[PDB]
Amino acid sequence: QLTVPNIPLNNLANSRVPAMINKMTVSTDQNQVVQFQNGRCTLEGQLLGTTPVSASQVARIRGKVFSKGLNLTELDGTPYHASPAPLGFPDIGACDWHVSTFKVDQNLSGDPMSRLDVKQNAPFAPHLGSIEFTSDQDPTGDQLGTLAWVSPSTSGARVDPWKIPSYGTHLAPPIFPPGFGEAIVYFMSDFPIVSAQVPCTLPQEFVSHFVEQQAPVRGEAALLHYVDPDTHRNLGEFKLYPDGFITCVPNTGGGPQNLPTNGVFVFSSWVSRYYQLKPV
Amino acid sequence: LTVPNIPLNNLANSRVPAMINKMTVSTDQNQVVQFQNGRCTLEGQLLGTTPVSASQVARIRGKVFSTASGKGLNLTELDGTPYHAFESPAPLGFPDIGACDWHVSTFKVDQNLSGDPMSRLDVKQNAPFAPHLGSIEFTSDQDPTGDQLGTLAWVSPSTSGARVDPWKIPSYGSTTESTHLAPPIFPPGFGEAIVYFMSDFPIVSQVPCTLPQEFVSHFVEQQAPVRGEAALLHYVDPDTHRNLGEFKLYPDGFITCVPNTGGGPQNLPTNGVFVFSSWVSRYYQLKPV
Ligand SMILES: CC(=O)N[C@@H]1[C@@H](O)[C@H](O[C@@H]2O[C@H](CO)[C@H](O)[C@H](O)[C@H]2O[C@@H]2O[C@@H](C)[C@@H](O)[C@@H](O)[C@@H]2O)[C@@H](CO)O[C@H]1O
Ligand SMILES: CC(=O)N[C@@H]1[C@@H](O)[C@H](O[C@@H]2O[C@H](CO)[C@H](O)[C@H](O)[C@H]2O[C@@H]2O[C@@H](C)[C@@H](O)[C@@H](O)[C@@H]2O)[C@@H](CO)O[C@H]1O
Repeated sequence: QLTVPNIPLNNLANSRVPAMINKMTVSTDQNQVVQFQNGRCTLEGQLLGTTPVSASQVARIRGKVFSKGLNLTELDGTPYHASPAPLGFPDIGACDWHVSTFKVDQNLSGDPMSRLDVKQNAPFAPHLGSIEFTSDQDPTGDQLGTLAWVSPSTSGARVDPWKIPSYGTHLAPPIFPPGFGEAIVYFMSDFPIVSAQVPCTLPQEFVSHFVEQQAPVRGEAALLHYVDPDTHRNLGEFKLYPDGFITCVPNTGGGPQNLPTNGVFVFSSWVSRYYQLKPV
Repeated sequence: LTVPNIPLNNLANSRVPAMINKMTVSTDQNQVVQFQNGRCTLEGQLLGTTPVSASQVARIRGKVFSTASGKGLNLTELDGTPYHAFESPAPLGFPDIGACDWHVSTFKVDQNLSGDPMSRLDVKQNAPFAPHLGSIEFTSDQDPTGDQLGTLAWVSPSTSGARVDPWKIPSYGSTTESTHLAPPIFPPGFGEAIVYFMSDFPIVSQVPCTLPQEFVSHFVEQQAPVRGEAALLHYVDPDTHRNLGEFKLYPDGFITCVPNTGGGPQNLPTNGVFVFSSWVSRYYQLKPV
């Protein structure tokens, strides 16, 4: 039978930035469509987009410096073959990235870190296997690192982390709010954004759970309960869809942002696509 | 009982935020370690400072304080809640790379950020380093204030010519002080050697751990009854399905093999999957690998 991880929300990682989840929310416009490329996995365990398996692959970049830019590789150094980008590549669109890297095969001295400042303008072509950067340091060779922070693409612009990059690209498809009155649940993390939290649609440990289990889909949606692990009380009903995202019906004026963050999702039963949830 | 059905190279280190790139045995196979992260019993009991998620590994959170002699952090758990000094050496996820300077990249939580949002906190493991009592001191070229959350970025020598040995752990107390350490892991005899999972990480002048992080969360998640003295695992090539070697997973939460003379698991491919085979006696005799 399908299961979801027996891990409380506050011990689950974001699948789009290296951070822990600290709350759930729904979008202000509950019809908003998203197309995240990380955190994407079907219930049967099919990875989509650039989604990697481990939380320590999320939003990291590796490549060989050319001088300047990176000729991208997979995170293990093996060749990237022109998926939208290497697995784990960040998907925070329409902003500058600031990526902290080190030289992998190097006897290191001094300060080993370089910060790569990356713009999402014309030379940003990760699908083709390269990006450009500027840096106040002097990185060379095989650089591996992690998205550290983001900032506006142009002066006065705002960063919207609900957007994805233009990779060129075999994108994971958009997610449309399904059914009637349902709102997609977004799992939020603090992250340093110059000029708001970063949303994702599955906690990272849910992605690896589905990859490991390869459970067959036996209905149109899976009803989950979000349970207090001490009193065992059901705190809310949620629907987990085969395409790999979760919805709720938010109480008017409220929603899952009002729930405690130490609850555990538990599979309850397979239900009909239009099963109508108790508002939360 | 199961272990993660995930290839080794897709598993995270439990002591630094990095992926595992190989296994090895220690050069002295009688060496005892006492890592505080990556520690969890097979029944799912976390030990030491070990957290559940790979994105909690080697992170620090606290509130900045200033005195006449400099700045520091009054530590919290990574979610900002009170630190459990009564039962742990430090907040869960706190780094356990001993006897070196740490360089930790942090940002101010709940701050409308402008300019460069990052601070690098340079931390020495000298006298004011008493994380168990709830504070550490740092120097920084930036001006961090308030609630800072961040991740160990790199490590360097404590003194000029010293050498960073990432097999060591910190001294968490200020004195005789009880710090609630996870106990040492002893090679269990009869030629068995502890298996160490290694990652690249920036060390000025690889980092081992004893469980991949996803094994820890797997054990916490299942709360599986331990039904024998050890669990026999096979390390299986996922493309050819061939058994590449036998390993033993002990209830206290570590893995051994018997390494071939001159060799060992460092000579195995790094994309295999561990698979539970059977519960066995603590003295189940392994074929060398
Ligand atoms: C008040 C003012 O003029 N501030 C300027 C900063 O906004 C500039 O930062 C840069 O801002 C652009 C957007 O217009 C873009 O976000 C750049 O990535 C960003 O530069 C980053 O942040 C800077 C503070 C530096 O740390 C730089 O190395 C980073 O790459 C800066 C830089 O142009 O000028 C200020 O005057
Ligand atoms: C002597 C040499 O070849 N290089 C020196 C660096 O090793 C020094 O860095 C500092 O080294 C001490 C060890 O005695 C300790 O590891 C400090 O943490 C380390 O400082 C870090 O690295 C420095 C290079 C700076 O980037 C500093 O901001 C970091 O915090 C430096 C110290 O200025 O002197 C070099 O000559």
